[PDB]
Amino acid sequence: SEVPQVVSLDPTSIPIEYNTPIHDIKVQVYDIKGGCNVEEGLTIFLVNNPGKENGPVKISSKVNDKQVSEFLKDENMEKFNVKLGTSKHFYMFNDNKNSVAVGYVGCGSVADLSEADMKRVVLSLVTMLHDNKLSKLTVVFEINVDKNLFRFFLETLFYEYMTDERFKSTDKNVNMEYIKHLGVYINNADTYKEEVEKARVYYFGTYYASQLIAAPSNYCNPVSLSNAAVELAQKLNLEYKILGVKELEELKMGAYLSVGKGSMYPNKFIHLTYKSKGDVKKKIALVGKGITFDSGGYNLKAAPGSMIDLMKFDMSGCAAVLGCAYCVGTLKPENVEIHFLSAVCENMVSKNSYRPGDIITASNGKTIEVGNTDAEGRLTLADALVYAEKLGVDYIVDIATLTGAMLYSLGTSYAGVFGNNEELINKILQSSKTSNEPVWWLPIINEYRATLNSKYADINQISSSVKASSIVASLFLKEFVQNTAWAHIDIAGVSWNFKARKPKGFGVRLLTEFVLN
Amino acid sequence: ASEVPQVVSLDPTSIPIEYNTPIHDIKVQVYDIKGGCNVEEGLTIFLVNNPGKENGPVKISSKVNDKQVSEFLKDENMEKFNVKLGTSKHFYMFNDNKNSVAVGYVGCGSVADLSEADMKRVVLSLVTMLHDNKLSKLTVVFEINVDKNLFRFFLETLFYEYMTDERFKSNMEYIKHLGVYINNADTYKEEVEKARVYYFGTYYASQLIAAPSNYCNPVSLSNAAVELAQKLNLEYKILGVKELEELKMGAYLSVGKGSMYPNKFIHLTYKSKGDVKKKIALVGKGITFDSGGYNLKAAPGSMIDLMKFDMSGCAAVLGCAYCVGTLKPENVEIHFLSAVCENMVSKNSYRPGDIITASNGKTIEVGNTDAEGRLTLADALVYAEKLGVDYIVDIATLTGAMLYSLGTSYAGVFGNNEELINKILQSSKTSNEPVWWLPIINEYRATLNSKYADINQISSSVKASSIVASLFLKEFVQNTAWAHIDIAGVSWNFKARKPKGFGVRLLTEFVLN
Amino acid sequence: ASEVPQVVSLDPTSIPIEYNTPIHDIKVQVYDIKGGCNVEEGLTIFLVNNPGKENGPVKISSKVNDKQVSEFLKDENMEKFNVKLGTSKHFYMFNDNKNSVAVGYVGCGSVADLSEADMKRVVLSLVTMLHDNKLSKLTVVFEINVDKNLFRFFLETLFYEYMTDERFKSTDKNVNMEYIKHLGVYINNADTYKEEVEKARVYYFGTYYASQLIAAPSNYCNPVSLSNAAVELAQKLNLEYKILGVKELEELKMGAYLSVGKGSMYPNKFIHLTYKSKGDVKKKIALVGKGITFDSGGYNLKAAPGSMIDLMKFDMSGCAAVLGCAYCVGTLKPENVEIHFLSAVCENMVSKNSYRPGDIITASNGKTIEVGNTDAEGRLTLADALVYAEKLGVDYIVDIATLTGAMLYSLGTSYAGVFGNNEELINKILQSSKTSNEPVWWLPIINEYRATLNSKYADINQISSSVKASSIVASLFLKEFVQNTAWAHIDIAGVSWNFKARKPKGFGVRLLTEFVLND
Ligand SMILES: CC(C)(C)C(=O)N[C@@H](C(=O)NO)c1ccc(-c2ccsc2)cc1
Ligand SMILES: CC(C)(C)C(=O)N[C@@H](C(=O)NO)c1ccc(-c2ccsc2)cc1
Ligand SMILES: CC(C)(C)C(=O)N[C@@H](C(=O)NO)c1ccc(-c2ccsc2)cc1
Ligand SMILES: [Zn+2]
Ligand SMILES: [Zn+2]
Ligand SMILES: [Zn+2]
Ligand SMILES: [Zn+2]
Ligand SMILES: [Zn+2]
Ligand SMILES: [Zn+2]
Repeated sequence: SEVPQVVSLDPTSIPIEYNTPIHDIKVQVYDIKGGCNVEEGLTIFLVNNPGKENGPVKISSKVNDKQVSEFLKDENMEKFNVKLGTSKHFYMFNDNKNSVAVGYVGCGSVADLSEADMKRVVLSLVTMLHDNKLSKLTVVFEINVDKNLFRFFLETLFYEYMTDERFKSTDKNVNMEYIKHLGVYINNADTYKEEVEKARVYYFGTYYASQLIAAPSNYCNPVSLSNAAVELAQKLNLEYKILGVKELEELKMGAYLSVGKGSMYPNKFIHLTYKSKGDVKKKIALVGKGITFDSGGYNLKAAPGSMIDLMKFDMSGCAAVLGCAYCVGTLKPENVEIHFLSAVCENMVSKNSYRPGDIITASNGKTIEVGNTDAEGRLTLADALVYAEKLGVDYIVDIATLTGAMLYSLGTSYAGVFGNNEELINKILQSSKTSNEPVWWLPIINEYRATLNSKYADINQISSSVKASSIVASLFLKEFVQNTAWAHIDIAGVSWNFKARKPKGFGVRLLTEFVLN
Repeated sequence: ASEVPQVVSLDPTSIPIEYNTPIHDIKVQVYDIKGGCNVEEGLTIFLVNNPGKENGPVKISSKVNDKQVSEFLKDENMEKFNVKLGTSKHFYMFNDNKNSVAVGYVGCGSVADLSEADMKRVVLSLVTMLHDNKLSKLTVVFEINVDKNLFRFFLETLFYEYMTDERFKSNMEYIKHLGVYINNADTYKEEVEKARVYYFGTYYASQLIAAPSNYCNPVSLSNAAVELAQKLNLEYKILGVKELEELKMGAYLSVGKGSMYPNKFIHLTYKSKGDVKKKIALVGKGITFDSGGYNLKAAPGSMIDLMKFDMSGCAAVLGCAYCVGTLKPENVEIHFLSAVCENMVSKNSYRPGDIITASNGKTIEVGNTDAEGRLTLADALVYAEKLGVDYIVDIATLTGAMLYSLGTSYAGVFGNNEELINKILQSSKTSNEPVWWLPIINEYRATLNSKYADINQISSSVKASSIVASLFLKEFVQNTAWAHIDIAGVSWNFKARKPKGFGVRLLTEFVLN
Repeated sequence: ASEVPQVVSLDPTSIPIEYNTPIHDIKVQVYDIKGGCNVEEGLTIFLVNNPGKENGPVKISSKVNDKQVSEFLKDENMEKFNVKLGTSKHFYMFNDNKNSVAVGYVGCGSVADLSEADMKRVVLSLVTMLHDNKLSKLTVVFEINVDKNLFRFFLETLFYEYMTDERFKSTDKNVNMEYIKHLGVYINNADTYKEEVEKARVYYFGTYYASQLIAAPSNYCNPVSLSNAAVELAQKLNLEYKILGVKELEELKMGAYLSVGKGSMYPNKFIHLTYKSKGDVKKKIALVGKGITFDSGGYNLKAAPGSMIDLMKFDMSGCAAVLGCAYCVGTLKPENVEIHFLSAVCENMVSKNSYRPGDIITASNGKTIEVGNTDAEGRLTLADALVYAEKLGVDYIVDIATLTGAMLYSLGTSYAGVFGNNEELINKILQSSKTSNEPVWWLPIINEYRATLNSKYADINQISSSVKASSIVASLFLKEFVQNTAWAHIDIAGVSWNFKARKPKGFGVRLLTEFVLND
């Protein structure tokens, strides 16, 4: 629990915001058939025009105000169009002779919006929220969205609206004011009301993950991260267990322990557990890669394009699992038992570091020839997977920033899923659809297995020949699951939002939807 | 035929092609294994596995009609050997009639069902024995389980790997007979002559790919296509620069500008005798050498000495033309297309930054002259859609990034129509040429928005270049089902230093079934 | 024996060493061909060639004491097979006693004088016949002309290549691992070749022992665990031994060697083994091996493409060769000679405690050295070892080291390079290269390059500025630490590791031993 320091100025904990401004927003949902009351703050209409590309804007909703209705006549709205992402502000007086702000956001010509489309809309909406001190936002849905897309709108709204200022000091935004009320007008609102607080849960789980990832490696280290996981578990009444080095040694986790050797921080294996009250139908282990900083070790990330300064993100997998733990522990699903696992450590350069060429022994007794110390993720998951299987679960799903090759195969939008079981894979893909976090199925090609044959050890860590890293890595991991349905989600490409310079918190909602449904 | 230009009189003016191979002279018999085996001639090899027992002992179950070989095959002798996938042994001995025979086995592992990767290992081990064999007959006994497709794969692979390409050259002899013992022999007999056709289609494509760029150029390759068309009685047409200019194929012609060889657009057509119920266009990338242009392949690992293989897509299509023109399917009309050129460095070459206009009217800003494949394909695809076909399938050594996604075994397929993709995937299964469905991610499309042209050729940032390329090609197919097979990673067999002729059997199964 | 420091309790604390190998269980019998060949159980392989006629037909000229086998192996039956170098075939037949026997041949080409490289091709073919076949015996019939040395080389290579290192296998041990118990050899003038058999078995293990050390990863083979293994070897051979630690190294003022090791968690250990004859000593020799148990490069980290930092466990190959030579010498026990076996062992790591590029360090002979590259550490450790060596007062100093990557561009992977300050000694190394069949080539120490080692602040630069001819410059540097003693330097950076087979060669063991013995 005691975070070691080099100097007294070194942080001893991760700053974490639980009570966010988003949580102080009173969210009300009304049915659109009763007409919209425009009284205060900003009222935004979500409007589209099916068929006609860049077609005119029309407000079909009934507006419980004479003046505002007249303003929003088709004659006045004709000049503006519905191009996806477009937004305009309006200013007028209502029946009460009060000034009020109104606007709209263009949702395009398609009848149904995709994942990227809805995010575009939310991002336009957020630009209306920034640099404008408002106390209330009202959103009127004049497009068709199902419950999962509606929930996604809210989660995305909350996430993008929220600004992380934990590490700001002399440069806090002096104009940072959040709305206190959120009104939503939608058709058949009763069915959507339950999606509100689910979205706020999904929002924080994601933002919590984001907070851990964005936290630099001097704040977020194996000790502080495991201390944080404990605190979360305590707040959620989850059972928790943190495995220290001596316990890890008894479990003979040589692959995991070797990776952490060069670090000033002791390895910490995180093990949280949720169990439903009553009969457990499904037991699930979620495994997240928890490298708090990845320098590459003696295979130092020195080559152009290696992006060593991003490598605080190499615990994004762990963060996803902890975010999921928040969501699951909050929403309390029935008939499941969930283990949240992460072999957390740091990959550093030291006199004590493991070397290229070292042969190390995993907890399942397999000897491993280390070909590249910067392929340290699969080493820690190997021992984590053996641990997961010993729990006697039905499903093991690991999530990890494992291979840079994902940027060349799927890019920055879709994560890859590999596995040994088609049913689990389809459950993952299904959860991908309902969580609106895109995943694509990639193959474990067995012809490459021979390239992991070692002359001296039981198996090679990395291949040579084969340059298909994501597949070879999946081949390696498969060797540490003997007979359990297993899947592997490589989020190396999608975890960090390069354009926005922040984490996505990718995987929290995906893993939660998998566990819940 | 066109006169291929020369720099010096020693420059070759055609691609040497072998049509009649020793493989075609092999007489193939298929016997049912239930009746026991005859072993009086040549080389006999047993395909053996041991389920459950990894690297377990060899055990031969078949009864053989020779006492001398029966003693050799007894369990106490054979258990000295093991069934590790690819492991083989063979011994020479006299049989009952005092004739010299050779007897052995190839291990097939401990898994009862072989993948095509496993089967290729087995065949390779077999071929190695054949390359040191002078006997006239090989007999293969399947003490394993294979379905009709995998058995046809076994024969195709055997024929292909057995054959050695000696065209450019200035201990063994080819067998005259092949015997097969296998359960339910009658139902496999129809796969033999299909395997012999698939073999040559694959091997012919292989000859074109392996043909160096001084032998195989746009003129000589198009000449060969014509000669293939003439032998198969296919309709054919070669479009030269003048008619390509009139068709306004600015993208295609821009790539060729810097070459001493004029661009040649290959168009072969197979039309069935009966009514036509499906029209297909098959499009193959045909770069006879890819230097990279002014974006020269100079970086470490760019493997410029390999780039004679950049017309592998074209070879696959032409090899498919052979199989289709030979097997003569019904109710179908197939167009075999290839915009052939050479990508070179010259005073006349297209430049990075040049804005060029495709035949469909779109202007393209060239960001990288080494992304030349998609430019040629763009005009090819515009040509194909004007034919009014139900399906357009293109196949191309398009993006090196395939090595980082699927690697050297699996090709990637992208497309705009789920039905066509599933048909490709189904064809991958029955042809045993592995292919994986990859996505065309629409969120990346914005990276192709040019400041000045209608569209960018490449992205500046995206990194997912195989998908970005697919998005580029997609822009030139307006309302036809279209799929794109990227064979950049799978075309060349790096370990064996030769082509695979990948795609011939895949495409043929697609049009046949 | 020192205690090996651990970071975690799962860190290994010794090198696993296999002394009693299955090769040592093989009984070898040598017969004269004049008596005829008996063919029974196991595998009987004829080594045949056909002079002049490339890929000519196989002919078996040896007498075979079996009518059935003789009939099978008659000219008319063999002419369908050819003698292409490396070709092999298996035969099956019943002999005069109605027992089934296995026979065959390995083609030895169309040249009567087989080179050491072509002989390795023959042995590898023969080994492929041994693998995946549970045999109790192998018989070899030499129908080619080989001298005593090449015959011994055949046996050494057979033993070495047949052997399979499974020390680090856990779940992936080969279940079908079974070795012959008997080896028969038929050859003309057999009584003259018999003396080579045990010599070959000794040379095999000396070579195989070195290979085990080299192949051992750096978490197993570190300076403490390696010096410990040297102690154990000396104890089994009754060699004198002394392991010098940091304290005594400091007293001896070995600043160059010590600075290399500063960055490691493992303390420096200087190995000193000694063999002395019971007879009057007539010549004294020191053998010096480079002993970097892992070479990360230091602050000049190996991060450049093609630097193969994952191979860097090999960087104690020189030390391994010397220790392998110690085994052979302590076993064969040469007379009238005193041999010192030396290695300044350490690990070149990156650390707050590491030595830095630009550092100026003082060697044990008082020479100050300016460090231009932390990855040029071998010659620093050797500098102090060479000074130490000459203080012993010996006749010859020979060092062996994986020193410079440039060797791959000069001699490649087959020939080692030898440099020196004495012609007579160099000729003897070249002579031992011939009689051991470990290829070495004489390379010059070009004095004109010496000026590029002129330091502005120190007495001498570690590395050159101009040059690029690293192997020669490094030799120039080393020469500065040998005042008045015959000295030779064997660079084995190119030949140490077998890249195709992914294993060490144990190169240098036989070479050094032949050098010790043949004088
Ligand atoms: C360096 C290589 C090819 C071995 C690799 O795949 N590295 C992983 C890694 O360091 N795993 O521990 C890697 C490299 C880069 C990234 C990455 C992802 C988004 S930007 C950089 C992610 C993983
Ligand atoms: C260099 C880049 C990213 C533009 C690319 O994908 N180039 C293609 C190409 O030259 N298309 O015309 C490319 C690069 C390398 C290969 C390749 C495949 C196996 S080895 C090299 C294949 C295609
Ligand atoms: C790079 C240079 C010139 C300093 C050099 O010779 N380096 C040595 C070395 O690191 N000595 O400590 C070196 C580099 C590479 C090799 C090598 C040999 C086979 S693969 C790499 C061997 C020695
Ligand atoms: Zn890494
Ligand atoms: Zn990592
Ligand atoms: Zn190109
Ligand atoms: Zn190309
Ligand atoms: Zn070095
Ligand atoms: Zn070194």
